[PDB]
Amino acid sequence: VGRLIYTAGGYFRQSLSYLEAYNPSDGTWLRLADLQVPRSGLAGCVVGGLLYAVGGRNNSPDGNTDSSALDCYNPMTNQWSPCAPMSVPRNRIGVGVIDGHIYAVGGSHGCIHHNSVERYEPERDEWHLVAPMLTRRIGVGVAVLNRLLYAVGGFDGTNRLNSAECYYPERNEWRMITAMNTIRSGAGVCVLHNCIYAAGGYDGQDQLNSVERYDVETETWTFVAPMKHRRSALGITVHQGRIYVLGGYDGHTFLDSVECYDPDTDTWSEVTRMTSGRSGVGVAVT
Amino acid sequence: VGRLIYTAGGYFRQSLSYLEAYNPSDGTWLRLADLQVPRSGLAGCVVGGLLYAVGGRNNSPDGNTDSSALDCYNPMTNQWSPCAPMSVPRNRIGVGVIDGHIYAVGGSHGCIHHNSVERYEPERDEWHLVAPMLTRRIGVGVAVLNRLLYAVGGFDGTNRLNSAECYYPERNEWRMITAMNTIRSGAGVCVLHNCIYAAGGYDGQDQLNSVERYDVETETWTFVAPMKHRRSALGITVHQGRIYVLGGYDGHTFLDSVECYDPDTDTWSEVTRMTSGRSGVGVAVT
Repeated sequence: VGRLIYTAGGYFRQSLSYLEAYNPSDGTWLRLADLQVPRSGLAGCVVGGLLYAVGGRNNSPDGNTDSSALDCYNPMTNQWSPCAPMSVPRNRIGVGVIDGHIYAVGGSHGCIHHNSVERYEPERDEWHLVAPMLTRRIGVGVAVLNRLLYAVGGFDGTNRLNSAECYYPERNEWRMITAMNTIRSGAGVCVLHNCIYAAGGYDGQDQLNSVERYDVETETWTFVAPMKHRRSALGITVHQGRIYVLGGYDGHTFLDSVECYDPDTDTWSEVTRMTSGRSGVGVAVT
Repeated sequence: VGRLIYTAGGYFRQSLSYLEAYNPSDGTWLRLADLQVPRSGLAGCVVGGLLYAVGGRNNSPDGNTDSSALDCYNPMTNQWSPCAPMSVPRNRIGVGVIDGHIYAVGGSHGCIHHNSVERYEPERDEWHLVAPMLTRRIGVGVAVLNRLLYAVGGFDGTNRLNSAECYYPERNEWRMITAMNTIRSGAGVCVLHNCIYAAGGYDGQDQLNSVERYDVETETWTFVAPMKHRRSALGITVHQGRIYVLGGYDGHTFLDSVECYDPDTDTWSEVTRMTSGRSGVGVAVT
């Protein structure tokens, strides 16, 4: 029907404030109401055609705080609103949406590497705490598939993970699943058809440009065609059958490169730049 | 006796190694030997007509490291020398000198918010740990007065302080003192004719331009006339009965504005610019 990519916040040597929109029907960008406090390394999602930005961290030379903020944006009124904040602050969080609920997983606070999980019921503006995961994970990708939630990669605070776990909402329990082929902390995670894609991230020595997917039928991680640029902590989303990756860090420079992946051709192609180079940005589509 | 203001390092885009001298006898700047290793959020002080630069943090894209460095500078050879390093790294340290000895207080190291305190005897090139403070403080100003030490403002890692404590060297113990009117983390702190000045810093919502002083006889904090620019993490010193504030961050730009305060008139007035905008800089006079 025709929709917009939203990219909210980011980090370009400090926490950014920009809420920006992209339209690939005309390859143009939009500027929208900025964030009512700069956050970096949060996560975005859309619930009931409203956009939510969760957690993250405000980094500035003027000190640096972790955020338990949950702030909804309305593209119909171009206004942010604060919503009930989470139980704890989560920097380098991941989120998933199930059944019109917001699941927030892991991420940092102070030195404490979280492993807890909480559900926000939008209809009641309430955080309700759920079953913690089997590993502590910060900088963790999350995908929702078949009404299940997939926590992938991440960092436990002592070494960089290559593990994955699966949460059964109906049962409220966690299980480990097939570990990945490569260590990946702060990679980009999402669903395409019946596969869990995981692009980029950090391993401990280098930035990554390799991608792999997971098929729940075949319980296996298969390597796919790499991205043109190596990138850690990047935005990622899907629209009309393609993966769009926004920004990230290449071990030197913060990218403005947005790359697109057509699964039909299994080829990557740069589709735009962004208005400024940035990392740690949370992303969504409506 | 001819006397110079020194500014050692700072932070603009990365940690600088600039050692620079202002001369208010001729409103001129002098360029001197660079810092061995680029540091920011350090502290300067002069002991026996030698300058010491203490702690801080090297920030760059390559990584960010904290420093436990003590490096002495000698204007008579224009040479740095590494001196015995402290026990732990302290970023956003404060230092005080008592009886020709160097007190290093609080400051950060990774997530660890220090509240230890250590004395360096230059006569032996020796660090000795002393009685820790009652709160953990990073980005804390220090004032030496009546052969006591006043740790003021700062950040404990959960909330921005507006509190202060007083260390009795002869007794080796701490006591709280009357809190300030305004929350201040990384303000400028100094002694001038009794009074304990605290200009600028961060509170948690805004950069500050308000100044307040303390009289040890009267144990009260009274507000004085504000600065022209709002500034956090700035250099501060005295020369011939005036407060000079170097640089800082205004929420947007790193300032090059150096402002002077005449206590006789209780008014602020810009006295120069600096050769580059910067924050987190440590300062001394000799």
